[PDB]
Amino acid sequence: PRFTTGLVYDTLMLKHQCTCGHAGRIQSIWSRLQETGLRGKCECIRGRKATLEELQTVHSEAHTLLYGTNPLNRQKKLLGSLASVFVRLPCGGVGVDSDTIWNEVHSAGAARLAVGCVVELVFKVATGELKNGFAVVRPPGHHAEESTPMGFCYFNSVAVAAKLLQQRLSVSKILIVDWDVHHGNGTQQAFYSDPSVLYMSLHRYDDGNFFPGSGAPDEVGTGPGVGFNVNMAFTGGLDPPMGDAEYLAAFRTVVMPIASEFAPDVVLVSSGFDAVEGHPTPLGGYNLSARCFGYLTKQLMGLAGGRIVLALEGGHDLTAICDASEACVSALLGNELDPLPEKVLQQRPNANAVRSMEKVMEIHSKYWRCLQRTTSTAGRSLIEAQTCENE
Ligand SMILES: O=C(NO)c1ccc(C(=O)N2CCn3c(-c4ccccc4)cnc3C2)s1
Ligand SMILES: [K+]
Ligand SMILES: [K+]
Ligand SMILES: [Zn+2]
Ligand SMILES: [Zn+2]
Repeated sequence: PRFTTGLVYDTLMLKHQCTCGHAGRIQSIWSRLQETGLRGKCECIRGRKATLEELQTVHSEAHTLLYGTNPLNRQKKLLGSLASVFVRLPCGGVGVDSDTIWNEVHSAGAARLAVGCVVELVFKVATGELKNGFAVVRPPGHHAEESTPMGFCYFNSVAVAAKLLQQRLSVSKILIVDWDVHHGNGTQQAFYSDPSVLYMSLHRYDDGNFFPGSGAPDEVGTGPGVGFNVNMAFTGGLDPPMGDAEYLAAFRTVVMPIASEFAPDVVLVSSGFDAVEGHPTPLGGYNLSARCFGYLTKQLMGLAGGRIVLALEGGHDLTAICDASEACVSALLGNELDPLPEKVLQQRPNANAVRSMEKVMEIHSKYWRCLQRTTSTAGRSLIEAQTCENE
């Protein structure tokens, strides 16, 4: 059926395409979606390069021309330049040579394609051509600032897509949720003074001591945007690590009450999976299950009438990102999800997480009615919170 979940992917984002895939992140996720038959139930959407004008909704002209255009256009030596871009591999295939100067050039070109791929999917959902969508896209975008690439990001795909929704379709309210384990500093910057888009980040913060070092609970916006930047910053380190119970409690007490009050017209998700188990201690440190992300997706699908697009950001462990991508797409298709273990449903969130949640709720009680009514119940398990709503 055509009114269903869309997927966007493009082999031109790959360093090396290879049958029987070795094989990087997005090629592996695409295979898992193909192999499980989820792609078959989905509408596959054709991507394209973002235009230079589209990238300039977020980034400076200078940034866009430097990283967004083929350097050879400014310049026997052509045949020699083309030759060393490529290398023949032990599978008998060819790829972009990762040991050369073309590694970062190609990644920036991949980034330009990633933005257009996301824009295409977002517009089909926002317009009702599609219901839902997931963008299988690389590199990530959420750390790229107006004039600064960083943390493997060149262009902020999700922020560009939001700017174009506002400028082309006049979308009144957009919610961006960012659940990559790292703060989306780029996205925060792009909308910091704008009350028409609510940015909500869940991230490891530990009082400024985790990459990229931004995203304090204090940072609530500037000007008329005051109140519309929510940093659900976890602090306390890994004593113990954050897991399913902690993120589920954060959705119950902070994310869903604020997002529900805001009442967005479209939801965009910066969907990194580096919080799932399999991402050791400097990269991630947390141990969410892949299946928890299927549940978080289903929660957000209750907003904006279900007009939601998830865009892959970080995540490295192949099993983890494939398990998680599978759970999110399955949720978007409306399939029944694997139930969360009794263990997770019974578990009270750890003390560091409760403290973190209460700090944010305190700061944002000033700006949201849903946090003015009551006392905190952040320390309850899901079963307990369920039990103690009734009577
Ligand atoms: O998830 C991501 N992008 O999607 C990340 C971007 C940047 C990340 C990050 O934490 N970095 C800090 C660690 N690091 C390193 C390290 C270099 C030596 C030892 C440990 C880490 C190189 N580059 C980085 C970027 S994760
Ligand atoms: K985040
Ligand atoms: K904002
Ligand atoms: Zn190969
Ligand atoms: Zn990340």
